[PDB]
Amino acid sequence: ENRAQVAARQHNRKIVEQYMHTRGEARLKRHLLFTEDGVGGLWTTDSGQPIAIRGREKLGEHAVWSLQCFPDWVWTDIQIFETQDPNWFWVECRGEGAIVFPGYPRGQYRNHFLHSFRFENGLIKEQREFMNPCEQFRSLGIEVPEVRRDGLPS
Amino acid sequence: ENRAQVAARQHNRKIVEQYMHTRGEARLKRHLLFTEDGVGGLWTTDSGQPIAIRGREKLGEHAVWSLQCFPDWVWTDIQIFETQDPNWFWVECRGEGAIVFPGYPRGQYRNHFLHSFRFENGLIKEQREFMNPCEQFRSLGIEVPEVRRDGLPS
Ligand SMILES: O=C(c1ccc(OCCN2CCCCC2)cc1)c1c(-c2ccc(O)cc2)sc2cc(O)ccc12
Ligand SMILES: O=C(c1ccc(OCCN2CCCCC2)cc1)c1c(-c2ccc(O)cc2)sc2cc(O)ccc12
Repeated sequence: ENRAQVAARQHNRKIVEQYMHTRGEARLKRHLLFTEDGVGGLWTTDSGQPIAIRGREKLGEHAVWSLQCFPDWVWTDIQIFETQDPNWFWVECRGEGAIVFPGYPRGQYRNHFLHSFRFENGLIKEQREFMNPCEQFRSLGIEVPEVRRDGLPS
Repeated sequence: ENRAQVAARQHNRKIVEQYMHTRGEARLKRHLLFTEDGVGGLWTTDSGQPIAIRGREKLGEHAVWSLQCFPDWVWTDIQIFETQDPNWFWVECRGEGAIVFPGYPRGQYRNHFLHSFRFENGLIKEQREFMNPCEQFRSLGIEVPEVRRDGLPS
């Protein structure tokens, strides 16, 4: 059992590293790192509900959209965390690039991210990214509300 | 080396468990889980800058404010992740409780959280919590902006 777990963790880490380093046109093939029913998405949005992209066909379509709306995106400062579950990794990183959203001015978007990767049979079954949406609001020119801090100790 | 790493990870895990289960008046003593120069705080805020509380004395003072502002806070759905670093843990969980911020109506706040715990010599050197601030805005009656999604594939 231990040999199987160690083997799974070392392979899975290679997939996480490949995912994090996928840039440019190679993003069009990143759905091949997922299971056929694999899910990937953004868990932190304005609405409070995740934007989850389900299955390889939809994952490949999102990649096409992502090459237009995040054309030069890169992950930086990547720190990969293995866990006690050989099939579950976390990654802390930053991301940055142009943001080209329909109906908004072209901007520059930078944020801090956490990613969760869960594996099944050597491929990603579930990828989730978590960030602070206020920074994406700022990149799009959307006003961010401010919590009033006068009564809070500082 | 392996003996020392295994011992560190087992002890540190117990501290993470104790931290996550601390509620009520026991919150007043939770700063004793930190190093004298330990830091804890919220890394995801409206301003984009962390709210970091530095040093055991200030951590103890924030606990007094925390018991006023979040009088019945509970962490739920706790999943603790050990990592390859025996001194670094991540936690995925939910949190809920009344929110009683100065000058806002009393609310009920629920959110999903990620926590990072870094240890030094048996105590927490750095705790950081990450969430979606839009859910805290909702709990305070603050309007959340909406990204227009008409041009995005759905
Ligand atoms: O910026 C995004 C977004 C960014 C990345 C996403 O997923 C990243 C993970 N990735 C998805 C498939 C490929 C591999 C994993 C999802 C939404 C937002 C949106 C989006 C983008 C494209 C699309 O077709 C539908 C909705 S909508 C939105 C609202 C917000 O408040 C914040 C971000 C957003
Ligand atoms: O909700 C918080 C907040 C909550 C928890 C925080 O820290 C958590 C860690 N802390 C130290 C270690 C032990 C546990 C408490 C910090 C800010 C926000 C604020 C706060 C609360 C109390 C205070 O005295 C000063 C500022 S201000 C603010 C603005 C936002 O956009 C979001 C949250 C907030």
